[PDB]
Amino acid sequence: PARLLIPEPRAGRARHAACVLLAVCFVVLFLAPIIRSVCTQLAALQLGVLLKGCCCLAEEIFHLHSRHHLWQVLCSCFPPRWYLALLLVGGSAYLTLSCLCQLLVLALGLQKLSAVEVSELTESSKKNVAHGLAWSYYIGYLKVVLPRLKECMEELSWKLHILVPLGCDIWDDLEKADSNIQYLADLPYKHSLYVIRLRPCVLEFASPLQTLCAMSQDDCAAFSREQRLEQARLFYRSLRDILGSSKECAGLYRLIAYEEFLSGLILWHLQQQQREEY
Amino acid sequence: PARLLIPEPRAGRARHAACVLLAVCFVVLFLAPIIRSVCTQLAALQLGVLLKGCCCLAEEIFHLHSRHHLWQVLCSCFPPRWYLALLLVGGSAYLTLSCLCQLLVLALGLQKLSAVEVSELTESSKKNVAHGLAWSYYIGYLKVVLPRLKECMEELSWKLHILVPLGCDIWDDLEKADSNIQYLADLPYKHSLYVIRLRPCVLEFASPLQTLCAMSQDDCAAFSREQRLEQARLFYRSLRDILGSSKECAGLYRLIAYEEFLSGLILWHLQQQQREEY
Repeated sequence: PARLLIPEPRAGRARHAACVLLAVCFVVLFLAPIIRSVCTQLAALQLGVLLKGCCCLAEEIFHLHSRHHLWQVLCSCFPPRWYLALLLVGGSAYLTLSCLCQLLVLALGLQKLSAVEVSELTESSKKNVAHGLAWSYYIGYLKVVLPRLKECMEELSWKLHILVPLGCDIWDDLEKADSNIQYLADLPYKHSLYVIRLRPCVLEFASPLQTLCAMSQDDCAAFSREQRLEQARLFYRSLRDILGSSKECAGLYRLIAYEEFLSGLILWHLQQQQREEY
Repeated sequence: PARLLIPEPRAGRARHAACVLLAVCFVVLFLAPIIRSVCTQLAALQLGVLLKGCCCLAEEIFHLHSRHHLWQVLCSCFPPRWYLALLLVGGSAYLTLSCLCQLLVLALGLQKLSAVEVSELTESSKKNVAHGLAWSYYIGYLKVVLPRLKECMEELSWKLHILVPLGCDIWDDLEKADSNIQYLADLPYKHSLYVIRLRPCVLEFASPLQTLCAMSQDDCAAFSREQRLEQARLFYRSLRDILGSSKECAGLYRLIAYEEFLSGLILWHLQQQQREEY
């Protein structure tokens, strides 16, 4: 037949190989004050973690109220091995040239990550659902529906509106959630023309958030609600970045993102589109 | 209304902040042989890249014929700044304790990546389409179709077969690509009972590979065919890992993966399932 050739997960034998190499070099060099030199060199390498944490703090200043709400900044900047660095610094002291060396290392950009590390981080994390969901929602639905919609609009004689809720409940129907929404008609693939008490609109939810609604409440695999929020924000970011560079879909859509009535937001978007027409 | 609070891409100001800190410490310490000490310390830090490359080679031994086909191993193990390390080693020499120190660093596992670096690698790469595609194909299609299929099979009086082609062409119809396939009937969401010259089967393609067929030939955004192959392999891996832990779908399916007649593979899978029934 044809035998399948798929890659497998990493067994993790580089760590044991480094351990064996360490034991061999340790026995060869073994065959009393040198451990002081070893520990001082070790603190000299570990001080770069502290300088990297300072630089990470300097970048993560701007996103306190938007991404970290103060403890979440300091918890996320340096790695959680916090008790190692200052302890080894105190063991070495009781130099500044080493700090200058670490700055020269980190500023130039010679710590390129290798291909195996990048591939390991790709195959490791399963929490990258947003990019695949955005590309599936763009290709499978939007690129076919969107060019025909202006033709359907001329046959009925605006642009499509996509709801992006960053919450959880999607099954709230638009006539059921919002009171002022009244259904009008279809366009021959559901397309529900609505009127809000008093403007007409073409409104639809974004489907794959229900996917994110199903990865949480079913709980056959592990997932959390803060992860749902982060993935929904990343999905909106990816769909915005794709459709901003959309070739044929330049003026057929307008994304509407919100969190938690509801119809006044739609009125503000319609008023902003009307003013943008002027 | 409600102002949106979405994160933005990183401006990249930590590098300039490290540069300013370097210039300040450089001016303060400035106010002739010390640069030899600096360069020797720099080679002492850069030797860990060489040891890390040796460990990466030791792990990437096992995947030559399966992932790298010999130059692709050595190109992928160490970072592409190869001319830096040996040159600085030669500039420092013309010690082994530093090698022992680097081994003690890399074996214990104190180089934890921070949260900001992990988030930067998540938001950076757009080539993680496989996990989102697999979860969309599992939730949106399989979890609803698969429990009703045995009821439809009893109403017609086996299990569903999913084709996973790792090639490119999906539009080859099963009566058109394979000659021995004959259509029989449906099951009231297309479900085409087939007979291969001479066994019956329930066969269907996997849909979202056409998504990967559309991200390549349209070419509105950049994508390559080797990336199509790697993403298809990752998609098959993710779908296999999900459906192996599928709760209700434990005996309703069998994935079939291949590359490039075609019907003999289906005969071998049916014969293996028949022998597994015995």
